[PDB]
Amino acid sequence: TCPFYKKIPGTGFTVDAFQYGVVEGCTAYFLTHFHSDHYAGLSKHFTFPVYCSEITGNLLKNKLHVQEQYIHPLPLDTECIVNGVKVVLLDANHCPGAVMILFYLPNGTVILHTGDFRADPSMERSLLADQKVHMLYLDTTYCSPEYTFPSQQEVIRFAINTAFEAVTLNPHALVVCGTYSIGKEKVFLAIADVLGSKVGMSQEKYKTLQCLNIPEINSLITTDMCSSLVHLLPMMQINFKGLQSHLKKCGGKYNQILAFRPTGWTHSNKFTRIADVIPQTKGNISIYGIPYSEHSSYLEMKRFVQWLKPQKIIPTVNVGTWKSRSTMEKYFREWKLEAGY
Ligand code: NI
Repeated sequence: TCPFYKKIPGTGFTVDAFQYGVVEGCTAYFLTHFHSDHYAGLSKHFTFPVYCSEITGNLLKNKLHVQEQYIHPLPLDTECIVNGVKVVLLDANHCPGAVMILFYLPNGTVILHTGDFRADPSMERSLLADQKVHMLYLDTTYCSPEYTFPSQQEVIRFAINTAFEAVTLNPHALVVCGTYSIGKEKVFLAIADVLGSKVGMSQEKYKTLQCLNIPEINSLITTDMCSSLVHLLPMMQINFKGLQSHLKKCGGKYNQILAFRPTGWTHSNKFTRIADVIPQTKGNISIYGIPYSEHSSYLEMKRFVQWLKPQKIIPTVNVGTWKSRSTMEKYFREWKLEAGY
């Protein structure tokens, strides 16, 4: 049964609600982004209208085989009418094709559903600037002040400089980057660019990347692993056993692996600066965990909310425990008192 926080009152609409069977009263199913916790339940047999971005639509058709007649892609930053309700899709600064959704209810209420997002000051000059929002359905993944991490730009700077140093000292080192879903493509693209290499990967992952409208992508990626010195592997294989095994398969082309695990936040964030991060090493293999986030830090989230001044906030993440819910409600009240809305 669909939870209440995936239902948009006053409409026939649901958001990221594909694992509940047929939802009673739902005339259109929105999907914010192609991540499995959100698409769970979609397949080639789905026969209700799905509304999403162009990129999300390419992935539904090619990866999940949803039939084309049920996929309704919408342009960003454009007022559209869906089942007689005005909507707009805005970039969520999450993974490729990820959106926030603005709904303009027939009765005058305006609702923003952030989907998954990384808040940024640039959002303060989208179409949000022009009107009031009554209700905010908010990605509260990291809604606690202990959650700090660097900018995506600092994290990429660290990774490029790390990789370029290692391979310049040893031309026979391989770089490996872990992945398990779309998102964080800049990690492996920026490293391959500094090394003058294409990124090599499985056919299934190459397929996924070909759905994403990234400019000049044929220039950046390949299925020929032998021609590449930056390889992508499933995240689960980014350990000493998995990497030893991979190095065996490269036929004595390489004699060292330097590997990256993009994570979200991890508790070493409370003690260490990005500049100071060090790998785990075993023999000729080193593994760096780097805090490349595609969700808001606590400070970014707070800044966004205090700018938007919504009348009601509905969390969409961390809602399963009373202690979580109570924690988040306390911060929302502080924010409101500090800012005066
Ligand atoms: Ni996500």
